[PDB]
Amino acid sequence: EAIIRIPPYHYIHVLDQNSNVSRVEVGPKTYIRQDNERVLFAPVRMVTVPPRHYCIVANPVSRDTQSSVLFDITGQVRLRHADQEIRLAQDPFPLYPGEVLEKDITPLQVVLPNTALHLKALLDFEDKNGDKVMAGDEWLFEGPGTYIPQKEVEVVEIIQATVIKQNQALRLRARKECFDREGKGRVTGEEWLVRSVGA
Amino acid sequence: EAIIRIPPYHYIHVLDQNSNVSRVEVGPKTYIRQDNERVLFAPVRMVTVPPRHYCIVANPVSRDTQSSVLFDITGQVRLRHADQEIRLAQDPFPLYPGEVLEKDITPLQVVLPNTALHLKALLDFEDKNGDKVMAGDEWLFEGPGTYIPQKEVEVVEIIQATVIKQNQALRLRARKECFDREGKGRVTGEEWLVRSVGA
Repeated sequence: EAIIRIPPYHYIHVLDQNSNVSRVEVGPKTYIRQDNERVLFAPVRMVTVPPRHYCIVANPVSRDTQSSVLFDITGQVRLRHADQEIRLAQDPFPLYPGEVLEKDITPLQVVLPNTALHLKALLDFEDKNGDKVMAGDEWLFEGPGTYIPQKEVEVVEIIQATVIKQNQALRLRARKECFDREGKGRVTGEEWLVRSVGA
Repeated sequence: EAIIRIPPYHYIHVLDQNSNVSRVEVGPKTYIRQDNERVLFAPVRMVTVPPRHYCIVANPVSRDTQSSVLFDITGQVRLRHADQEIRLAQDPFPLYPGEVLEKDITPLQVVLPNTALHLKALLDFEDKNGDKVMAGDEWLFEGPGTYIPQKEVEVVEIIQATVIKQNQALRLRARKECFDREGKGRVTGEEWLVRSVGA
C-alpha cells in the first residue's frame, strides 16, 4: 500500500527509488509514500533515553557546530561511520539510516565510595582538562559519583579498596616503573608496605 | 537486467565491453548499465575501517601528491600492483578493480608496558626519522602505546621483559657481534649478567 501509519512516537526508513538516497521521517505523520518511495520496515518506537542511564549508537550523524543533522549533497544523512556518539539523556530521537544501535537504555554505572574503576584508553584523545591520553594510558576513577561512559575510554574491572585495620600494613607489588604514595622509585618486581590506617 | 540497485554504502565493479576497461562506481546510485556495461558481482558493503583498528589492501591505486585516484589512459585504475597501502582509519571507501583485500578490520595491536615487539624488515626503506633500514635489520619497539603496522615492517613475536628482583642477575647470551647496556664487546657465544634491579 501507499499509506503508512506512524504513531506519535515512532519512526521508519524510506529508500526512495528516484531520490536514490535514504532519510529519516520523524512523526507524528501518517505519511503517504510516493511511487518512488519504498518503506523498509514497520514503525518502531523512538530511541528513548530515560535519565540516570545512557546509550551509544555507532555511525552517528556528523552534526556541525549548530548540532543540525547535515544531509549529504546526494541526500543521505552524513554519518561519521567509524566514530561514535555519547548520548547521555534526552527526549526520544529518531535513528537515521546507516546507524547501528550498540547500547540502548543501559543503566549508568554507579561507583561505590570504597571502590574504583579500571580504565583503558584505546587511542589518543583529549581529556576533560586538556590532558593528552595515550592509547595505552592507565586511568583510575575513584568515587563516589557517576562517571560518564565515553567512546574514547573503556572500563576494565572493579577495584575493591583493601581495608587496613590498625597495626597492619598491605604488601604491594609494582608492574611498571611507577611511583607510589611515598614517591620512592618503584621498579617492576619490587614490594613495599602501606603505612597508614584506613581504606 | 539493465537496472542495478546500489544502496547508499555499497559498491560494484563493471567491465565495459566497449570502453574495454574496468572502473569503480561509488554510490549512492541505482545506476543503469549501458549495453556495453556488464556488472561483475552483487553490491558489497564498502571497506569500513573503524577507529583503533587497521587494514592493508594489496595492489593499491597509485595516487599522485594530491591523493587522487589516477585512471590510466586506457581507463583502468592505475594500481601499484606489487606495492601495498597502509590504511589507518577513515570513512568506508570503495575498492577498485584489481585490488586484493589482504587485511580487513583487524584490531590495532596493543603493546603492554612491560613487553616489546620483535620486528623484521624485508627490504630497504626509509624509517620515520630518516634511518636507512636493511632488509635484515633488527628493530625493537617497547611500549606502552600503539605501533602502526607497516607494509615495510613485519612483527615477529612478543618479548616478555624478564623481571629481576633484588639481589638477582640475568644470564644473557649474544647471537651476533652486538653491544649490550654496558658497551662491552659482545661476541657470539659470550654470556654476561645484568646488574640493575628492575624489569
